[PDB]
Amino acid sequence: SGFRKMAFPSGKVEGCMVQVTCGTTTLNGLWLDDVVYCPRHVICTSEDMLNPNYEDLLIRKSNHNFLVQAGNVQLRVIGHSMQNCVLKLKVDTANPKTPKYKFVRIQPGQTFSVLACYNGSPSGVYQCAMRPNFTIKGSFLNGSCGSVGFNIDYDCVSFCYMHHMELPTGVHAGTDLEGNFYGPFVDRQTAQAAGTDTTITVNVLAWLYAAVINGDRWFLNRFTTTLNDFNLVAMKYNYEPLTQDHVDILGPLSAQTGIAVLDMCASLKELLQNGMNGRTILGSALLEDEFTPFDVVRQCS
Amino acid sequence: SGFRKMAFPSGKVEGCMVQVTCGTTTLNGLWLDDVVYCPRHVICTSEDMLNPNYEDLLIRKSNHNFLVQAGNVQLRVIGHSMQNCVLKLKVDTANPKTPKYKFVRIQPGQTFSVLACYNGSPSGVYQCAMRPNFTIKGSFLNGSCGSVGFNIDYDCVSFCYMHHMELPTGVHAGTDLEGNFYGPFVDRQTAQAAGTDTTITVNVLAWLYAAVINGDRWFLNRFTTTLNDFNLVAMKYNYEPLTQDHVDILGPLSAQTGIAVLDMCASLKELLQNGMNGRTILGSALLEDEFTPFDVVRQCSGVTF
Ligand SMILES: *[C@H]([C@H](C[C@H]1CCCO1)NC(=O)[C@H](CC(C)C)NC(=O)[C@H](Cc1ccc(F)cc1)NC(=O)OCc1ccccc1)[C@@H]1CCOC1=O
Ligand SMILES: *[C@H]([C@H](C[C@H]1CCCO1)NC(=O)[C@H](CC(C)C)NC(=O)[C@H](Cc1ccc(F)cc1)NC(=O)OCc1ccccc1)[C@@H]1CCOC1=O
Ligand SMILES: [Cl-]
Repeated sequence: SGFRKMAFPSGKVEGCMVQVTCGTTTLNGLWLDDVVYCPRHVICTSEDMLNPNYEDLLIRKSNHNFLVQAGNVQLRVIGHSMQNCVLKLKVDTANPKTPKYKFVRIQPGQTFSVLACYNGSPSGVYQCAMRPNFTIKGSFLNGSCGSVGFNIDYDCVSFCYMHHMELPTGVHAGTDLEGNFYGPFVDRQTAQAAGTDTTITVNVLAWLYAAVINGDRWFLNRFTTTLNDFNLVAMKYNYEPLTQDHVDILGPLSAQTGIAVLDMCASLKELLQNGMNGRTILGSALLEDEFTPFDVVRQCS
Repeated sequence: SGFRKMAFPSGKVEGCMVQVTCGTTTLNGLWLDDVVYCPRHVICTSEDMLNPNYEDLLIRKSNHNFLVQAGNVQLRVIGHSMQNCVLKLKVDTANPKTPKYKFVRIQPGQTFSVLACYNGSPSGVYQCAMRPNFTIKGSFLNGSCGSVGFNIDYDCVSFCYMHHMELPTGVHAGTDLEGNFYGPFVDRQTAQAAGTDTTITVNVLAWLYAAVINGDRWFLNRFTTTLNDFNLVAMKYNYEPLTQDHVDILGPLSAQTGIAVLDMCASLKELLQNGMNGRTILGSALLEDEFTPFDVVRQCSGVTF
């Protein structure tokens, strides 16, 4: 028993992390096979940060303008291209530590592990979720760009996030590993703001199911709700709409606990109305929304 | 910016995890140099559960009674011995992925990363604190015994915890890597309970400093307190006493934020007496106590390993 913010073991990703330098900019890259992936803004100058033309900046680079260090060894760059907002540097050595891997673009509400890195070296690992407004609430300092987010469900690393920017509210934006930003953000320092964030309702319900699996029932009640009525109430607390897809996804947890999904929805409605009245759920005094239904099954069974 | 419950990168420890089987019991072992460490109760039967005589149970075992698998490779056990509550299996091959390491016993209030493993395979990593009552609030399922906890200093892994058991409240107990239990627990299935827990005051203060560094300031006030006066409040609310050592350790954070410890203590006292009045701090509605002062410095300054 127990329930923790549990990341994937980071070793398979640690072996891929390198340092990339161009000009006076140093950040992290991801060395997979003979390709190093990193944010294209490594080629930005101090005067290129508002309206860089990355095509024009890149055509002026030679392979030797990119310094790539893997531990104490310099990797020789033998080619480069850009794919959306990511730079792909061909190197003359395939990484002998490359794990089985794929690139996946995730949807809001999905969770993943982040390996925060500086100068190509890992500093720590933590769990994150893609927020409904397409930001992530990470923990990142200067030099952390190029750090990646990933899952490792079945010995295969699924890379889903690479870190590019910090908005003034202290939250973070980045791309998938094909270089497409999550959300409407651009890799320019022009003023940008995330939409109002909302709570990931299906994840809160998954976590309430985890609480019952771990033996806690105090928040249940004798009521049910229609899906329509639940959504009318929940949206008044800035919760995301719950879809029939979400209801279907919660079927397994509902089956394991004997609590119908719409009965859990009635419990959540009352929790929003009442608060926790000095109690806690799974060690929290708030409704946690960064555990997916899949995460709960992974950790509780 | 931002602040997360952050574990150490686990790669150095993943390469040490193996599966150990004796009879019908399978659990995890830690393979370092030419020794595999695991809980001594791996030699227990379903009828040795309650009142085992480990000295007696171990004499009947031969090296081949212990099946050690590292991935798909079976390691040949060439000797065995027991140190306190841990079994040491000497194998004929040194682990080529052995990192720089040492065994360290931690103190209550100190934090560490847990690598949860099943069948010798690492499955997840998370950060824990050793509670004042010497339990840890882990997340563990069947087959997780022998999972380990660790810190990293400067490329040196400090192993501090091995998982042994789950108590009826769902919290967990284990040993250091020399087989000494943390807390008043024994490795047999007799009735046992965790004592009343308390809150790690110095860690709460560290986390309040992290909040201030991240722009959360609503709880600051003009007041200061004395160590004596605060500890009277601390005792009243089941908080651990604050010592001068704790004040000294928070010194860096006091200087960096401009809030003296006893200044922050007045903030904490008010939070205890009044609560948080509907507000949150760093995304929590509770006073968080599983970040040490060093954890806050490490995360907010970007230390790497
Ligand atoms: C990674 C770094 C992100 C790190 C820094 C702290 C945690 O994450 N990336 C950058 O700094 C980005 C570089 C550009 C893409 C060229 N820029 C940003 O993240 C900026 C930071 C910023 C914020 C506010 C400012 F007024 C000026 C700069 N974010 C940004 O521009 O948001 C848009 C915006 C909103 C509102 C007003 C103005 C702008 C790095 C970079 C180099 O090496 C690394 O590791
Ligand atoms: C590891 C496993 C611990 C795992 C199990 C879930 C998460 O952690 N270890 C064991 O099961 C221990 C084996 C003994 C040391 C011989 N036993 C316990 O942990 C017991 C389980 C238990 C819990 C609650 C109970 F009510 C009864 C039994 N804990 C315990 O003994 O608590 C004391 C007690 C209190 C009240 C009544 C009776 C006893 C393992 C085991 C084998 O392989 C693994 O991975
Ligand atoms: Cl997804």
